Amino acid sequence: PMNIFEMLRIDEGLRLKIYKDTEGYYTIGIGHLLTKSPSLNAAKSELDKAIGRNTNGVITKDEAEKLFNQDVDAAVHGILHNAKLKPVYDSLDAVRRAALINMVFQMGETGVAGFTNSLRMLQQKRWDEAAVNLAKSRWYNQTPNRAKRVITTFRTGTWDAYK
Amino acid sequence: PMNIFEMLRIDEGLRLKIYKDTEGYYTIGIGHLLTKSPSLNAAKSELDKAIGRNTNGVITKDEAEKLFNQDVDAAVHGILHNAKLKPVYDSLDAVRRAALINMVFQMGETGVAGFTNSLRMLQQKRWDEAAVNLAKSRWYNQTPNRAKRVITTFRTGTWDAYK
Ligand SMILES: [Cu+2]
Repeated sequence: PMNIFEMLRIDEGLRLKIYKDTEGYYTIGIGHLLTKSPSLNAAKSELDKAIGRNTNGVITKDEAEKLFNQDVDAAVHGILHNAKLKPVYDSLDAVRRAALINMVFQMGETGVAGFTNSLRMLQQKRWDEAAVNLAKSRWYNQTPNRAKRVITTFRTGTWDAYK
Repeated sequence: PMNIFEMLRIDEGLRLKIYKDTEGYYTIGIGHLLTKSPSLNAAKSELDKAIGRNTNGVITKDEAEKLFNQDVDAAVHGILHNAKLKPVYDSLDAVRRAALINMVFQMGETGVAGFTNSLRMLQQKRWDEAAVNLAKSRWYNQTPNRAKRVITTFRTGTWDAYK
């Protein structure tokens, strides 16, 4: 069925070969930034560290999956030790928790924490209201396809936007 | 619509009023231990500090999910800081991760960590072997129905045991 992995797989892609994101940054797997450096070798260097193997620049689904888990773990962990985020997160239902995790995964804990108002409405289950507000963000402006999916997940509490 | 929440709801129940678990400790929601004390007052008091109101020992589904989310947070967080658990955790696909969480929710991080040989089989993705091994545990012997569900989840990587 549906889960944070399938959801993020859809939003971030899944690639077994190093590629440039939309800032030209080297990335692999499911939206995993290797480095800002423009050097391809620095990128494979960081890759080999992360995977534990001389990969040249290609990995396996399994390696991409393990990588992904470590990244999600880091998003979740960041939510748990952030006192702005943990209470909204825990107030949420299972489907909407995945939405929040998505945001932290994309822009990081500190950033998602910057959404003070939306976070309130969400914790207060002001669903429609939250969706409207989030839509005005710079986040939506920069990645509207992805944002509307996340946003609509917040409104409905279903996986409708990924099915 | 299947997730860790639906999974543990089934395994542990979802109760909206305080009740005694096996061992007669006061409990609510999804196997949420309130207090070991024999006073129903003490149980209500703890309950009111957790939810944010005077409940009289009755909560809503949302509220019970809030509580469930806090217990789940604790399980994963515990896994994240456990050298014996995190690497197996990260080797697992999402469905299988919920199975591991399930186990930690039931018996505790330290307990699950005891399954040294079964975890290794899990990590190495030796599913049939892991399943065969886990069945020979005391856990299986004590709660064979729930355990077989969890075990079958590890064996297949699907939700079929809960449908
Ligand atoms: Cu921690």
